[PDB]
Amino acid sequence: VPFDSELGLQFTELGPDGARAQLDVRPKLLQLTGVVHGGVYCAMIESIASMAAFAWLNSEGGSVVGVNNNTDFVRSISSGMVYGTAEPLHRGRRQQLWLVTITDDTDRVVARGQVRLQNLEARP
Amino acid sequence: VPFDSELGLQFTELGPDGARAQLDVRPKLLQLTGVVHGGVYCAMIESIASMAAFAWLNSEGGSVVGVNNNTDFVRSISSGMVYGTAEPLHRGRRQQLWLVTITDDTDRVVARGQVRLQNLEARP
Ligand SMILES: [Cl-]
Ligand SMILES: [Cl-]
Ligand SMILES: [Cl-]
Ligand SMILES: [Cl-]
Repeated sequence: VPFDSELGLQFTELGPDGARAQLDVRPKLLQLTGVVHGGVYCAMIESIASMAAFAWLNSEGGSVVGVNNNTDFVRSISSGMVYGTAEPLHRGRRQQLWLVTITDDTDRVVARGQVRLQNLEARP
Repeated sequence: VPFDSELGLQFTELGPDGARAQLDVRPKLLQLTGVVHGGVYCAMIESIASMAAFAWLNSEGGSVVGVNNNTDFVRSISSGMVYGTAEPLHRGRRQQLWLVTITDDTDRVVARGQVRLQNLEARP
């Protein structure tokens, strides 16, 4: 996934019930006060949820497209690894809703978000 | 802003009533299927809103911290420039709420989001 490469996002788990991925906080990922740019977490949340959603749909099949990403920012950090896990809230014919929670290396939540996706049909 | 440099985000307007910025969609900003990673728009929305919010607060003053970013994805594109504008929804003592709308080079909306920020006090 191109943008994931820029983030340094690396997946550790991926399947129909969820996904997990991680990245190292680096200086290029910060904002002006030297803490993580919120966009990084929004992006992490989007990636992890979308990959889980695709895995589930294809476990008739098809593709997925994001329609809403709603992220709450909890705690400001400046370095170390962050870790996200996606868990399912709704998985149906038309849409899916996934929760992604990002923690730091002290198991404190730094961000948490929900991603709503549309399922798109495949050619039969 | 370090992460804005990674995005290629360049501001054109910044003041108390809003901000505007723009980036070129490049291959590094794409996801699996060759369209813009939703995270990019999330991040754009976060940056433009936060800078508008900081400008308004300092027009006692202080700093700002994001607490929620809620972005709707509207249209998938693969190239060209995108342009965001922040408009104010609420600006008060404790919090701000900003709307950011992202358009492409045909003036179609590609993403739209609202960012909720906390105002943080300064040393008097
Ligand atoms: Cl994996
Ligand atoms: Cl639908
Ligand atoms: Cl400017
Ligand atoms: Cl508050």
